[PDB]
Amino acid sequence: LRPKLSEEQQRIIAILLDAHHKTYDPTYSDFCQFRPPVRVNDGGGSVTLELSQLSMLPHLADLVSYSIQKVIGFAKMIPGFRDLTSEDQIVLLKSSAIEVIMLRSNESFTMDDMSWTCGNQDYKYRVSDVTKAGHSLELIEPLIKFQVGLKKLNLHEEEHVLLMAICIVSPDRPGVQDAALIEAIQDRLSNTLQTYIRCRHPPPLLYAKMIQKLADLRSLNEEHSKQYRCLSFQPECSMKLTPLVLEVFG
Ligand SMILES: CCC(CC)(c1ccc(/C=C/C(O)(C(F)(F)F)C(F)(F)F)c(C)c1)c1ccc(-c2ccc(CC(=O)O)c(F)c2)c(C)c1
Repeated sequence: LRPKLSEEQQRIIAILLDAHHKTYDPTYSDFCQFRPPVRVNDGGGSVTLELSQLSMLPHLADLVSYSIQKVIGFAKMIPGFRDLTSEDQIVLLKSSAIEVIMLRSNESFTMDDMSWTCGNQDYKYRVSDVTKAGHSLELIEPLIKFQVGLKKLNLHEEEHVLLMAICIVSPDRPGVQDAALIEAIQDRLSNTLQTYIRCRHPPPLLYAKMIQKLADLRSLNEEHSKQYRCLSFQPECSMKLTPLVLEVFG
């Protein structure tokens, strides 16, 4: 059965698309305002050398801190998000931040050479750039695999904005107080996404693949948290981060 999208579901999609268009820059025009990327010789991928230099950390921390601010703005526009207590809103944003960033970064990701391409060679990011920020292969290798699998879904922008919203409004995040309200908000979004796929996505299982990507994001989130903790132990690391990054991941 292929029910039509209701007037409410149409309204939810239009709000999320408008929210995304106002909070995501496909021209990466603010990147010149971040602390500059610095790339040093690290062919071997030496953990000791990367931790001693963290050459790409100020730039990548700025990239993530900037994206968190945009995610905060996007979330405020999600239907029902403002009905939650401020406490539940902050818990949801903090716990989903890196996951949402991983979804948002897919637009700049290219399979032509397996990089996030955001302009000239300066704003072109590969596996080596993430390792230069103090992260290790247990995160970056499944991260590239995630980016490819996600890119291959060829998501409509409507499905992309619904997936980010569903990711943020998750009742199974630790520290949430009103899980039932969060679940009702998420179910309204999930039903919108499911209805949308069934009547707008042409042939040739997409919904189940999108749900699996959400489970993949949980694994990546946990590994990122473990890696951020190691990184935070490096002396003088806090100056290479930002106050927002310190709060969200600390
Ligand atoms: C460089 C790869 C990646 C992939 C998701 C990334 C960037 C930083 C970190 C790691 C972060 C940190 O752990 C750090 F700094 F400590 F090492 C922490 F989370 F704590 F900050 C990680 C794992 C991945 C990234 C993120 C956002 C954008 C990206 C794409 C597009 C846009 C434009 C827009 O959103 O409007 C954008 F701002 C950013 C781009 C192009 C790449």
